[PDB]
Amino acid sequence: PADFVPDSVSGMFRSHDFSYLRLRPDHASRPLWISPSDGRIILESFSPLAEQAQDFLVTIAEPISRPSHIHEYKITAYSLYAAVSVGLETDDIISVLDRLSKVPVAESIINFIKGATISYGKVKLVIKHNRYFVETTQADILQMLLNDSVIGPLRIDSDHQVQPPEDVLEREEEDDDIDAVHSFEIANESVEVVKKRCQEIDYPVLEEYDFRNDHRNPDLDIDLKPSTQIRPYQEKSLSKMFGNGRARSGIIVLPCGAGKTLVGITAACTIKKSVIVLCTSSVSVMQWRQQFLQWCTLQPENCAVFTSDNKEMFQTESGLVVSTYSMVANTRNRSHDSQKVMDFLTGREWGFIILDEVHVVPAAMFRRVVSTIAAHAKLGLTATLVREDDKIGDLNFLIGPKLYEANWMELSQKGHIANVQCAEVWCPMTAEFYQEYLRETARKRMLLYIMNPTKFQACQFLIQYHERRGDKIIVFSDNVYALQEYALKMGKPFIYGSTPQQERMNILQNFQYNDQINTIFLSKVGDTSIDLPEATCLIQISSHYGSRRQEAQRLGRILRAKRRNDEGFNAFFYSLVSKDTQEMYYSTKRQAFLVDQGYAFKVITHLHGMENIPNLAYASPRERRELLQEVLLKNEEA
DNA sequence: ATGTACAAACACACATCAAAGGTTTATAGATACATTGAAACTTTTATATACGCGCCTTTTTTTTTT
Repeated sequence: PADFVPDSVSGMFRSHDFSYLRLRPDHASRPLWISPSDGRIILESFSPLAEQAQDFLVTIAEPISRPSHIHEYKITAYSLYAAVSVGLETDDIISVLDRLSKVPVAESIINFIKGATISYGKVKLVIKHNRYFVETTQADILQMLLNDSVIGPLRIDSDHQVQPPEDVLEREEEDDDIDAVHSFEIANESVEVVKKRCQEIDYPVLEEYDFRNDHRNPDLDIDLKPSTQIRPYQEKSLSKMFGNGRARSGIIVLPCGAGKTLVGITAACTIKKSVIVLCTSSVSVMQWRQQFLQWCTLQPENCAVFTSDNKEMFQTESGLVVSTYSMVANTRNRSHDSQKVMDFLTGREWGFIILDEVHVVPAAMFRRVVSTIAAHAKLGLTATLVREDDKIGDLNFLIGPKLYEANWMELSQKGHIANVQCAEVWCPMTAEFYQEYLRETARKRMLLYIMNPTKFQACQFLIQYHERRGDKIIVFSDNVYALQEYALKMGKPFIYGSTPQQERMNILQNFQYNDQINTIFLSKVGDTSIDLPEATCLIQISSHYGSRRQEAQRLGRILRAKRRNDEGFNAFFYSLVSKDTQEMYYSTKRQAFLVDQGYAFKVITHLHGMENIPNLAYASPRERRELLQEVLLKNEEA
């Protein structure tokens, strides 16, 4: 509602029917011919020079970049919406498609492309010279201010004001769209629904949140601080929040943890206003304050963070703020002095708000921040946008769709993010558990899946292989119930939820730079803390449907957060896939976007040498049939 | 429809901190011997003088067995 779904929907514009091709225009003109109606991308015989052409292709659709002449392409509806930042000559892309009119030129698609170039940069929501107003700016969304009632009748005929930009400032459209068809000064009351009304009245309107163009502020408790540096993937995001008129903001999809505070530093530094920051959990947040927050540009003293047990200095500093949603994303609240903090900052006209990895966060709890801050601008930072909660209003119509993707196979040609060759070992199955798996019921069937004799024979082989060629391991699995049994039946450490803080320390200290106790297991809450800077030998064993997304996201921090820049980087991933079992199809459906990312995958049902393992307990299958007798228990508890 | 493993509050059961105190003992006060050198102390005598007292020495009296 306030936000819009439009941030997780790539792979579109595929305009082609049972008779798509028109009289091949590019048939004669063969310098370049992408799939037009689709928006697909394909080179032409009068034109093979590719590498420099990365950017032009970046404007449209999805490639196949292990393609030879070129990679693939596609149309994208909101994709043109993103392109407005440059906002170049619209027909030029069509003019570029002029040669690329491969079939008879799909003017309809071209119009669709002209349409594909309709919204972004054609935004419409008024603003005024140190205030906000009820007008509109570009053709794509112009009326998204003027004809309105929360933007038009919620646009107030006030003439013009920077100093007069405050009383109203039908709430602060300080982040209004492109502005000023006759712009009626914006008010102070009711856009918390406008953001909902927007797509409700479906205005593809390009929000704009300025750098100094709202003098409801003698611009407030920030200031520019640029000390930072840049790896090859920054600047676009930074200038991505400028546009036309006055500045703006948006949403960006990233493998996070890359000093994303630093990019957060800039835009906040570049508005000098009131801003707050948010992260998941005192479980999660502390990987932020002090190894990647001070090599940067901020003074050492200001901010406060709040848990009323992990509390700070509140009622104290005029400067900026930082908190957690789930803290107040709920009627959860520890010390009523929280409501000594709650009321203002909630009610406070924050210039900007920072939300981070809201991906897992549900509307059923995510709407609180929507109902909490309503800051004049917002930060969009999560893991993945194609989702399971693909529901109606994603945070876009609040902030925007994804602004910057990542880049993996050919920009990382500046910085190698950990060359991957994924492995899935296709271990067959025995009916012995499986027979009563044919007798099972609700997901307590899946426990039987965990009862596979094959995992063991391979499990050590993985440990053996890794150390037979001598590189240490990081493993992935689930369902601790017996997976914990696996651990100290693997000769390897056990890790489990519902665990005291004390014991968490003994895991790493005489363990990291040592070279002997070189194996690890993972829980379902421990993954919410950290992964080692070591052992990119990545082995999946056990997972679970739906979690697949975050499970796949869970795999992310290992490699992408790594940045070392060697020649090859012979790194690999591995996984356990017990054959003839309920999940692998869903795992293939999980695999369905594995090499989507270009980070590839190779399969081995059996390698050269899996059986080389003589230390496996249950070497003969009667212990595996002893296992059957233990296999009963929990599934006889079940 | 439909509730379930999973992890955030939210106030609390759990491991920790800290004041108090018997007991031990160097550690020191005070202690009782251990040293020794040092000066305050002893001896002749004879010599008469003019004493006693006890002891040299002896005269007179005093007391058991055949």
